[PDB]
Amino acid sequence: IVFKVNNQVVSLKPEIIVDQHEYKYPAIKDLKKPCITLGKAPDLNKAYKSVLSGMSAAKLDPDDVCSYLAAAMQFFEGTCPEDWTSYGIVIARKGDKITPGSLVEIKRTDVEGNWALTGGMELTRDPTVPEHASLVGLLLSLYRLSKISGQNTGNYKTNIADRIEQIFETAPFVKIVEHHTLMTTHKMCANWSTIPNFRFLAGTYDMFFSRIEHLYSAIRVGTVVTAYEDCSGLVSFTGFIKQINLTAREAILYFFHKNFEEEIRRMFEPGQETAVPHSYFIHFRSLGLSGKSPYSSNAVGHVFNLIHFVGCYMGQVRSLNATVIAACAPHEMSVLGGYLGEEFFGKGTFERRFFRDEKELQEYEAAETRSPEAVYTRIMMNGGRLKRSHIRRYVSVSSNHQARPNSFAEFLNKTYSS
Amino acid sequence: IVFKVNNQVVSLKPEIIVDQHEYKYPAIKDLKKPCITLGKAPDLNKAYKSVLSGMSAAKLDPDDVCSYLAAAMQFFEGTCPEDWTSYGIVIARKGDKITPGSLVEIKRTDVEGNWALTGGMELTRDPTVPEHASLVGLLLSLYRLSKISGQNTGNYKTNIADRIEQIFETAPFVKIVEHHTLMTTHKMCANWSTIPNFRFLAGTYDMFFSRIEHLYSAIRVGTVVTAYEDCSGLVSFTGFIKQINLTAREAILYFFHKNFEEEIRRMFEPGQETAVPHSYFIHFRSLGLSGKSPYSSNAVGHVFNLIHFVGCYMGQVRSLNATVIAACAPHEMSVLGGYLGEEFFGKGTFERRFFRDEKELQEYEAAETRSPEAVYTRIMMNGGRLKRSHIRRYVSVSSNHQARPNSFAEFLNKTYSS
Amino acid sequence: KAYKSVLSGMSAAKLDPDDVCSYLAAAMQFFEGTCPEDWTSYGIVIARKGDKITPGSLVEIKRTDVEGNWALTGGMELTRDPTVPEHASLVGLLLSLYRL
Repeated sequence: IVFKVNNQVVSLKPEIIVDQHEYKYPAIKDLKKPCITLGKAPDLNKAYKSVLSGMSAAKLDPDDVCSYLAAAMQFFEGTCPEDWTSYGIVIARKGDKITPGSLVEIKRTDVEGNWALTGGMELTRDPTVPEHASLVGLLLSLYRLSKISGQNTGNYKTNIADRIEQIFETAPFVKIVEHHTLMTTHKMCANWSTIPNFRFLAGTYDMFFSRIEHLYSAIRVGTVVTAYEDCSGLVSFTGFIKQINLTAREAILYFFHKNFEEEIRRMFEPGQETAVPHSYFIHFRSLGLSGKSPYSSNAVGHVFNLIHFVGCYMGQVRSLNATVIAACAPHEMSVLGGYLGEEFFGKGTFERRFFRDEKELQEYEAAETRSPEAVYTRIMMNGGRLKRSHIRRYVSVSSNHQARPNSFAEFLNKTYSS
Repeated sequence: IVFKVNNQVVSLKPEIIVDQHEYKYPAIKDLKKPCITLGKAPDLNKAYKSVLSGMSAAKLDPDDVCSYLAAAMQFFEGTCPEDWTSYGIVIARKGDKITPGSLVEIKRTDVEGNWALTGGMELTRDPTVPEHASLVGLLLSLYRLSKISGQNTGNYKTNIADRIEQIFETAPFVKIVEHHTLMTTHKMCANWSTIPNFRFLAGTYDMFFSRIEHLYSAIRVGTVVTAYEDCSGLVSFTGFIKQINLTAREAILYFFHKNFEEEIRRMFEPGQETAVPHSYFIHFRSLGLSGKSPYSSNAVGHVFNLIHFVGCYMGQVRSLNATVIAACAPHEMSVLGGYLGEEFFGKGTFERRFFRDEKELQEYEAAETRSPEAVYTRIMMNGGRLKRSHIRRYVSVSSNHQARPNSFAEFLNKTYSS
Repeated sequence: KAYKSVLSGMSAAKLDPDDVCSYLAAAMQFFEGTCPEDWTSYGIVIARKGDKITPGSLVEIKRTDVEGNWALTGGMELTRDPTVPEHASLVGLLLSLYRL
């Protein structure tokens, strides 16, 4: 922090700025299944009638709903196709029938829930399992609706809600809430996503349904959002590698900036089961074993910006509508993204791979170029400045697109428009 | 100050203009926490029922509301994660639970509050902590809403208030008011932001919740405005360096003007803990000890204008909507900003940082220009006159934007339009 | 405080019988006057000429250590402590409910 200002005599002043985060990682050393604390065990059918009436009445108690969802986990059971171990060995083994309760630890206290029958809706007999499944799915789907809040998302929320309702009103599920009840409860239950126990249970359900196929696997439609939650950065990177046809290692070579270093270390920390198909990691944020995610689009802001800027240059709609992380030097990211997209748009690395004869193969072996070094030199020659063609492509993509409020498309349009 | 005029003889006249501002800095030399006086501790049940009736009836008493919040701030307690030292006060010890009351001293007075009931409510029993916290948040949110008042605010005030209602009607908070009750009280509390004690406590709450995570941390939505309040110049400087991807020191070198000197010294004056993350500095304006902020946009106007002018050149929407400081030579700032924006727009400093094998670093180690000097020379060559291309860029940005009343966008459109 | 509670309850059209009764018994001290002549109600000297008496002086009221809720339910606009008339007007309106 060196600086010199000149008054009548020369004076020196230092600058001061503050930035720091924690970024705790998910792997657990104690090997203790995620734990949630809930109330006294529910009265079976009585908890079902209270919450269903509450649904039609759009009044629900969070603690009671959580206890009902924990009890309903015993209803859903399936045989495990393969032996299952995540972090400390999971108990599930090949061919073993399991419940969702087996995946996480649920802790119950002496205090009993209100289980009140707020709605005038009445059920003469004890409910059947499908009815229970239909309610569990409808309750879980509120979580998804709670997450999808934002500008101009009204018609879209209703469309997903209608899809949710038709799934749970048709077999193997039975219609228990008629129509439009799901939207009205969501109006009163818009911030239910913030509730920790509700998120914990949704993640548990999604983990169980992903591994074990079930008749009521359609319940996952509410809980799909829990998978890879707050890991968009990592998710964007893995797609970027696949779309670009790079080996991931090679892809990092193209990241020519000092800022990427911290992010690359952040997302690739060892010991986290980023490498296991059905591990706790996929639902780590939803489950208790989490912190602010080091894999979020903000935690890896520069890499995320670069990825979608390249995506925009290649016309990837997902990138066009993703929201840019404004803090992480988007302009520099766009320039580098411009060059990388130029390299990757409309070009492929093709080589003859299939031959009629081994001799033919050997002859082909006896016999402008895509490399990180070539790209870096090209950037260096133009002084780290975008080419006119980069700008034209960017503008052509952005303008012929319905630019969303804070999307990359909007950033491109506002930035390069003449 | 010499002037000579000839009116049938030689005449000498002096010219005098007045220009002085105190710009006092926040002092922690007294080693005493900030203090306010308030009325006698209210009846827990009566204060809650009175304010709730008042809210539905849009009638609120400021001294009564302030004492109730001061009573409820004792309820909020949490453990301190790490050792917490203010600038001259040891505010906390690591592993010691603390309250907002531990942050600042409030002195009670023999004057009792009226706690009168404006309309009838259903509640007849003593209130629980959640109810108390839900009301505290709704009351604190009025402060943000009064600040939000201004000349063309569409329905932005209404939507932000709707969010506040949702926060405090969902768990861990309990719903105490029907929807839109906050909007009606806000109409009566449009200038509630001016009240000093209400300002002081809102800052106290925000500081406490920022250091210590709490179940009721969502109360910060009202008090978030107190953070870095009236320090927009400093905040704009920090964003400018990060977006521009330069170090604070390197960035100030490009500021080629005499006027900047006083402002730079003023905002980087030593003895203020800007670098400390949870220092008193972050909420100093809300608590007190500063009649006028030296880090306010007006105090550091020349810097402020140059920063957003560069942002407009780069198409940053925040800069486009920021209100220009007319006094601090905006035209001259815009010219420097055109050149500075020219240097930083569409250009990035790229270096290879990732290589395949350890051997590759040594190979890469074996070996226009972005510098303050090059820009300064480029300006001197054009004699301090904006290039035509600079004017076009400014014009292209302003015309394709919904220019707000006194915004930088409006200044650009009005200044350079043919 | 009791006057404010019952007045709010009156306005809220919801009244708690126990607090209403305690308020009326408490308010009995406000109404006092000298007895014109010697008073023998039923072999008991309730009053003597020139002796100041209240409704409380006629019947002994037993108060238990247990206190009532005296809660605020309805709209009461008094920002100040109530005056004696104010006390008497409420006592009359409450007592008139019996006749209704």
